[PDB]
Amino acid sequence: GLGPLQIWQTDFTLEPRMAPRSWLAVTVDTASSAIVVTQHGRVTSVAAQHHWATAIAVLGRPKAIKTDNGSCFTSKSTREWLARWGIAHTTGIPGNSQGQAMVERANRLLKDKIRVLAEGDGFMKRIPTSKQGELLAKAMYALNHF
Amino acid sequence: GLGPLQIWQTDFTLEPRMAPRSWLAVTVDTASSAIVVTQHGRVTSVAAQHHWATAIAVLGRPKAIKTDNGSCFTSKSTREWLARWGIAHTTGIPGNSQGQAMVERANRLLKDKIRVLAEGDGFMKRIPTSKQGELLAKAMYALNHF
Repeated sequence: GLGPLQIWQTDFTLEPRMAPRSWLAVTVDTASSAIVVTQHGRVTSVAAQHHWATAIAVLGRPKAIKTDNGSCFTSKSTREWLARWGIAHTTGIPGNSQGQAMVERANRLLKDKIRVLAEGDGFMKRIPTSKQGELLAKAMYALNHF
Repeated sequence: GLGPLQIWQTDFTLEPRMAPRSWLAVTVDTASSAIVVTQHGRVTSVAAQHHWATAIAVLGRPKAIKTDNGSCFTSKSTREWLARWGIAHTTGIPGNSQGQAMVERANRLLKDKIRVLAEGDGFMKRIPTSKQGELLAKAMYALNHF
């Protein structure tokens, strides 16, 4: 077809309202603008692979994934994981000055939606650990479906 | 449009290879045949709402959901959760003799795929707790995407 190329942009971003699993892994599929987000306790190579396992289940396997040069994305372990799946990986140009403003915008929209929803439910600070999962799933829903 | 009506079928099914969170909540969206599955430690009203929160995030909100009369689906708590989302709910006819063979077939396909994938990875009995999540996401992927 002449349709979009299946390229994802992935990034992690800190959200203290979701502590203790405050690191949010966010993937924007650039062909559809669909967002996938998962929560993690630490920013490591394995949290990035667990996030991509879930995004693959939800959006299918991409042709390539663009990330920055965080070490969780360029370690040995993460390059071998992406090679086992046959997914090409680029961190773009060095000083590329971000060829990944989609996931950057997605991160701000996501944090804002989480703040609005949680305050609507009366949580002005950290969201109680047991309510976190349904709220994060409600923020993902709101940003993806109309 | 003249397209399918957005109706889901949901059910729980036991999978000891995924112990201790061996209860699998599985939703088949009947318009697309897409499957959503999440893992749980117990079969309760809250595990059913946590599962539907995730399926809503992944497939959008449905118009109705068909389930059997398990108590986790007909309790007060679960009917109020579905009423907060504005999702209609039916358990079909009493002696309906299952107007939900889609999710029933989906359950068998799912368990078979989990067995094949895990044995391909050398796990002939229970899958090690730390490998469970990526394998369940790999089974979901295999049943949804081509």
